[PDB]
Amino acid sequence: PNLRYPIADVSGGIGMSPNYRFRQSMWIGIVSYSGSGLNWRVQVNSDIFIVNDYIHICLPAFDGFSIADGGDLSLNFVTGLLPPLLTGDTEPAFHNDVVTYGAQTVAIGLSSGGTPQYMSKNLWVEQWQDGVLRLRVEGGGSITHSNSKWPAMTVSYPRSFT
Amino acid sequence: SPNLRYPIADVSGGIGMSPNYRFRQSMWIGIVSYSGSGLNWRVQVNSDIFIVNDYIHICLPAFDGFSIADGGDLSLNFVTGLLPPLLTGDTEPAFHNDVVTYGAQTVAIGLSSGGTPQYMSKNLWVEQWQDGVLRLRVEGGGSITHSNSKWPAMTVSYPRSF
Amino acid sequence: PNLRYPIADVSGGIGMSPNYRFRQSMWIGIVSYSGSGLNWRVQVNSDIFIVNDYIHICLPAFDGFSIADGGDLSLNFVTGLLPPLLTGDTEPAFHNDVVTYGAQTVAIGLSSGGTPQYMSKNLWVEQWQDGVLRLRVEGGGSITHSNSKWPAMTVSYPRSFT
Ligand SMILES: [Mg+2]
Repeated sequence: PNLRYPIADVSGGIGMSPNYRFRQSMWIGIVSYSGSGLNWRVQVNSDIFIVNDYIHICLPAFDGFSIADGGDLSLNFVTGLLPPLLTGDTEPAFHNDVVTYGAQTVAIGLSSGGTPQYMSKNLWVEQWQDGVLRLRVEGGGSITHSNSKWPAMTVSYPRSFT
Repeated sequence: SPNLRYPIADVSGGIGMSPNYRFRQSMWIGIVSYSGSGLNWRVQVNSDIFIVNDYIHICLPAFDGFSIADGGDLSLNFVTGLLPPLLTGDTEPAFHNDVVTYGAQTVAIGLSSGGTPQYMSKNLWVEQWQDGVLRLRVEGGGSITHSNSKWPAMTVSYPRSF
Repeated sequence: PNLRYPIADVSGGIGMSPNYRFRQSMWIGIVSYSGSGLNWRVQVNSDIFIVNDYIHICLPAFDGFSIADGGDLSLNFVTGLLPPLLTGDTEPAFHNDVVTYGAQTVAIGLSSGGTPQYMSKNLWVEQWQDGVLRLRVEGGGSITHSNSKWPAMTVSYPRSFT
């Protein structure tokens, strides 16, 4: 009775819960783009890894339509999480604070049917709100285009525990 | 308890993990300085800091600077600007003042002379912390003639000394 | 008490093993590229950091030969790890599962001796098998080239504890 997760009984002694150390799950769900009046969505099947106090969302490559210079990519965790994971388990340790967390470069191929031109855009975790994770995608300039080829992207942040 | 050692701690009467170890948020409002090949400038930024388990994350926002070299150093002066009770020493890496190539990543920097930026794909990493100044190396990707630089948001992470 | 790593005796109390919190080592070893009939290898000296349930492999910049549009970059951990680290210490928590983990942008300079053109490629941890870590490198298009200039790249993933 004397132990509190992530401290746990490990082979009759005091150890660290294996579940805290590593948990794998999956999100089959919708990624939505919105920017300067452009809107579209695509389905992705993504692995999720939860390791110590961090969650990692491993988005695969996907194809979308036009994007703006700056815009938002939103992951809807309200549906699609593999049980027993719940929407609440994707809440950041900074809750619904607005942040600039895990900012990275992502190269997106812009085209209108032909050979894509790759733009180096800037992506970060901005805000989680009621199960929707909003990622800012901006910078790198733009070209006229009708289609976007997105790379595989890993999105990571510290996960709520209270 | 006298018989527990941080980060192990009393958590609602039992043996648990200190919440402060699991998540601690702070802020740095301070000076980022660029130096390369005789070029020198500085800019003030507001940045969230998140300490999670044995890692520190410094979430730099987008900022604008002046000319950069093919290779150069970006320095974050943590001697001042940290929100109390966080102290300069709390930013020291677990590798102390070793010279490293840690967390190497792509950073796209927009170079211009006032007009539309050309983005160069540069290579950034944590190289050395010394006396409260974190030095990041920024090199590669080639260059153009320019007088202004548009820097992306960049998250700087590394293992924190204990 | 009966303590189970990473829970350990510290200073007479129940604490967290310093070994679990931070360990620094090195891999001096052979990185091999394979793609579309192209094959070559390079030697690298890389720092390794193990921090909580993560390993970080800090590859330095290196020069290679021709790459394909898509290919594998493989790290041979069977030899080259600094004692007391062993090959098994590099096994992922997802063991030998095929994954798309830690996907990121990497800019590689392609040339035939002259001025490099930088391609934004997409790199991820794909599979560890019998001491060999296989990273996928694809996307971003290509040009005709005989030489590749690779940036410093840090690759990280959760490490097995079983
Ligand atoms: Mg293959």
